[PDB]
Amino acid sequence: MEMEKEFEQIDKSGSWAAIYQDIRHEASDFPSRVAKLPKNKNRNRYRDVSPFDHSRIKLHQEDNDYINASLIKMEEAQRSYILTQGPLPNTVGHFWEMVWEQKSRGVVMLNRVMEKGSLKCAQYWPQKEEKEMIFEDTNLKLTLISEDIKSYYTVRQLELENLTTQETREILHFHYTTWPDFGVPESPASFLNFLFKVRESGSLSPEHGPVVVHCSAGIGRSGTFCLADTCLLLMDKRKDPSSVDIKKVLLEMRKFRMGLIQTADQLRFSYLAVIEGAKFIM
Ligand SMILES: CCC(=O)Nc1nc(C)cs1
Ligand SMILES: CCC(=O)Nc1nc(C)cs1
Ligand SMILES: CCC(=O)Nc1nc(C)cs1
Repeated sequence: MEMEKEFEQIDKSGSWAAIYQDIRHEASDFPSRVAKLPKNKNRNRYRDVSPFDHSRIKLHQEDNDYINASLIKMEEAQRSYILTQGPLPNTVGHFWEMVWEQKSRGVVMLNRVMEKGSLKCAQYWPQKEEKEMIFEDTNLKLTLISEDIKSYYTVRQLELENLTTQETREILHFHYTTWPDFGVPESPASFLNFLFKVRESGSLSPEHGPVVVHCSAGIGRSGTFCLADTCLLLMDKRKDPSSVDIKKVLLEMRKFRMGLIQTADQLRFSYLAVIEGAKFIM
């Protein structure tokens, strides 16, 4: 079926939970043996969210190459994304090592450091120009260059230096700051505006490594971001845009990381975002 009318048909019939459970039942199951090794317990935020072995990002290190991060490679859309958990106190250096080694331009953050009164990720970037951060375990230096605070999101320019080689690179930090503590946003307008700002920066384009996107677990809000982006790109590429099937695209993405889209409300919000976004594109 088309999307917008499939949408009203699920709303009128109140069957979002049943649609979402079907997706959960059909989703791929691949091994995640490296994630479950005992030496990696303090590298995982949640025991039930792990990268598959076949698609995990490897750190260029011989001691321990593990990080909770997955490469989502979308063949028809010609887009790739790295989806990862919010960094932990003992993985902030690994996180920036990955950004460096994978040649990413942008980092997309969809959570606040504290939500619901608890810490959802480490404070992994510097908040003042004159107070830079050094990660001694991976030999990187990170400096805040500029910050632009808007009503729904903040964009930061960061400098990442590889202290071994003295090479430097500019990284863009796109921080969506207004996702509610509970539920999903009422309108997708600010989320779409944010997606378009990431696109306009070059951070999603083939001349760079894959964008790094995270929330707390790296599957819920993060899944919503890449699912909406890929569906809108396919609608621009194909002769028949009504042939884009959001459930099929989501199941393809779940071949590369488990659990993408965590609730039926997140599924409905993803439909809403793609529907509204397709009208603005034209
Ligand atoms: C330094 C040890 C190590 O894992 N080096 C690697 N280089 C590449 C390119 C992959 S792993
Ligand atoms: C303030 C940092 C910032 O917004 N940098 C951007 N560069 C481009 C190219 C778009 S936004
Ligand atoms: C389970 C998610 C869900 O049913 N959301 C809905 N929101 C409206 C407005 C109708 S159904």
